[PDB]
Amino acid sequence: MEELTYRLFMVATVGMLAGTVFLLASSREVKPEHRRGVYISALVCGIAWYHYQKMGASWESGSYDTGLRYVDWVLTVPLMFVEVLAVTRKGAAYNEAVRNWGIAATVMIGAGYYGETSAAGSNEYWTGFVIAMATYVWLMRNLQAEGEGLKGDQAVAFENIKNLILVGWIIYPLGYIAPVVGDFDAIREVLYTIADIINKVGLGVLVLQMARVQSGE
Repeated sequence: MEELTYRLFMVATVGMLAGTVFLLASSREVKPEHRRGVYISALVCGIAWYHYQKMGASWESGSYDTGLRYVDWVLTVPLMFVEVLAVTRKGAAYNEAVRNWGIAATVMIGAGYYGETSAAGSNEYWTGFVIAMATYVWLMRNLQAEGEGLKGDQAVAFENIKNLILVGWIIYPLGYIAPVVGDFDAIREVLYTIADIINKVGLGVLVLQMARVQSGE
């Protein structure tokens, strides 16, 4: 399970880079005014590629830095909301949501980190959990409302974006709670790694699909 975790970091590294280059190369098949979300999606995969290389080396060396994961999340999670907003909004409405959802996502990861760097089951741990969980629910409710008014092919394409996040992100708070119910540290690293590949590359592909639909594809 220590070796497995290392192999998975290497598979994630290669998966994230594959997603980055796929999304950059596919960006040309979409019209310029719909490319923003695809570019941001590739940036998310590229940041994760860089971090998974660091997590792999950090793991190998011993003294694994559990903070690398949170540095990756605090950058990529706000950007993942932004890449969705890039295909649902434009102009002032987009900039408003980028700031508001972006700060909320940053607070969620920050509260999580506050709790993570505490003794498990401690007061600090539960404070982090509750603030992050409240912000998570607020963001998922914002995402649900973002679909209202969409029609036909864009409604279907957004439903897929929305449901990948709604279903795919549940593992993160579940992993956080795990250690209070028992000893789950090793499995949590493995599941988070698999989750990050699916969530980051998957969301980029679905945002690309939305931009394709918006481009008349």
